[PDB]
Amino acid sequence: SRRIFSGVQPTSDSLHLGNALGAVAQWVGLQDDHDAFFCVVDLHAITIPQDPEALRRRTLITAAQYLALGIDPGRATIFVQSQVPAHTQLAWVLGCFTGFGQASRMTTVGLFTYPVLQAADVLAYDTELVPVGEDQRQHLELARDVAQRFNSRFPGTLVVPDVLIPKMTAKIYDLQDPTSKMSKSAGTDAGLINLLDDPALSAKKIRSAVTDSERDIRYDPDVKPGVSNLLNIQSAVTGTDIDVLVDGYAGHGYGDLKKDTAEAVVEFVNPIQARVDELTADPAELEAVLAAGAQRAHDVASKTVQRVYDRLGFLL
Amino acid sequence: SRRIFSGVQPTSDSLHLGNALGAVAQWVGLQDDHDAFFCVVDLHAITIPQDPEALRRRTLITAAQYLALGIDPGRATIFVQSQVPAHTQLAWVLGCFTGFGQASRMTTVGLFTYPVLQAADVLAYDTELVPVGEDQRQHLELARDVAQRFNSRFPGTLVVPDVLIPKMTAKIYDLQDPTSKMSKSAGTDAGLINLLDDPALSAKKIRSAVTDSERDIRYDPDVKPGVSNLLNIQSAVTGTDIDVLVDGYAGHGYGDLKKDTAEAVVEFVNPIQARVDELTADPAELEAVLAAGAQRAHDVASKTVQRVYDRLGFLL
Repeated sequence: SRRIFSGVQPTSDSLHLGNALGAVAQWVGLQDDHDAFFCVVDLHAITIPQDPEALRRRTLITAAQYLALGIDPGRATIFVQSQVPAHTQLAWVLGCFTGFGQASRMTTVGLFTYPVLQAADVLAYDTELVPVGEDQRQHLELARDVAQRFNSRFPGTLVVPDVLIPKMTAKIYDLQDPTSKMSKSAGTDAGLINLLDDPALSAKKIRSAVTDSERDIRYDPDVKPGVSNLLNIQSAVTGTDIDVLVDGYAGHGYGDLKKDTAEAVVEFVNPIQARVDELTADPAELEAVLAAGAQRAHDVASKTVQRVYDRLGFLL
Repeated sequence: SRRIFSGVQPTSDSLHLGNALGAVAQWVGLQDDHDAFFCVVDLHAITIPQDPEALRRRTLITAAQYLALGIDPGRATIFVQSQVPAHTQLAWVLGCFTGFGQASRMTTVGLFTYPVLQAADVLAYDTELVPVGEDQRQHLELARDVAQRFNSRFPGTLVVPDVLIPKMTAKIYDLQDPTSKMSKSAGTDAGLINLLDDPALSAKKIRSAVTDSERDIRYDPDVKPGVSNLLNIQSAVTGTDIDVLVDGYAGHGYGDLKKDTAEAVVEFVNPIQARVDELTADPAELEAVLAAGAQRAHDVASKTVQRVYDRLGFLL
């Protein structure tokens, strides 16, 4: 069954290249031979104030981007976190097995406890493997630790998930500060590429990318971060290996690298936007997928909850 | 409708006189003209490690004590907290609106966040009034504060509950240290009266109660705590006012006060134990009450959750 689980918060109008190439692309590669649950984690979004109309719209558009990036509702389950009560039930239980300092080392209560709800999200589905960036790994180790601690009291109750770190070419960096992960956290969106942004706008950002002064196209993330990061992106978006690109770039300057990467990104995001636009305009397809997904997610997660509750001694 | 909500944790084999006279007796007095929900809050119990078999047994026996103390399943809803998923769903939402310091001023995550789940327990039922001792009031003020804060963003979503403080003759103190609330927290159970303990054992504890050196039967909680506390108990258990007892005690010594209170307590707990014993031996009656209660609790609380979710902007 090789069950996997992952998700993204519906906190903006668009995923960026970090999400698409460093998470969803991994999901797409897994869904053929793994039983996959892909979640829009709206409960996590409200740890900061959310506009209600935008929250609902972004929930749908995050799911739509999953489909547009190749997530296949005939092979995977896509669902909205808040529609499955078991997430919060398990999160309460898991919080009772999570040390306070353990969570402090990870402000409102929700901001403090959301790693525990993240653990719940995964453990609720008997998840065997979780694709995650090496920088959001520490949250998963908490999930693994709490699961092991619960299982030591109550043997065999929870699956302890393995961490799936993507290839290093899945790490995408900010184009204006390429020592930093591409993140919505950036000052401006000048170094960030949103999937659903005007493709010409994103191309301009790529042409503007900070490089170095060596004028040597060579992959070395910690000596040439901007040059290396541009190589990551072009490879990940076209499929061409970094070897083939670097060899085809001997003698070339950085201008050639920027133009090519921009063009490849443009050809990447254009079909995505077409699919999202159709899923937004005709929303019955998406809502059917999310409804089927919630029903199947509920069927799995509620049994996990009943098993956990049974072991704790709750009256059923 | 005048809806009320209250509950007790199933953390021991017996409620004590503090619970029976300072909480459940208030509930019994309310259930005739208030729509009442009385909860066995098993989710709170697992903030400390629980033996599974004991947890299940105490859940049932806490409900049985509700019935034996006069809670009427034809007039009130009695249910087990863990059986109603909405408690944890609302608790997650409320935690996102609860300041960290606000909860710190109230260790595992569960120990830290349980005031938020307590707020959820109440607010989930559109509770108009909560009976509580003046010493567990501060938890309810958090519930009221979080409700007001949520309602300021989302007007009219949650009922803000009024606090029902019982008469001061509902405060029951430890018999060995009568400056302290009767609490399971005591060093020994020497100063604590469990409802289901051997009645002769409880009588002995009352005869042993710490008094004073004045040899004057007079109600004054902060000058004569042991003498006053014994007067509380005898009154609350027989219905006789403290005036009638104190006047009938002029010229009397403390020995007479102790004997009388012990006898009255014995006549109080004997019928309770008979009812609990029958509810334990024939458990189908109790389980039917809890099943009906969970169904009605779910019907109310899930609508509160859907309303809260709708206002936040979650996709339904």
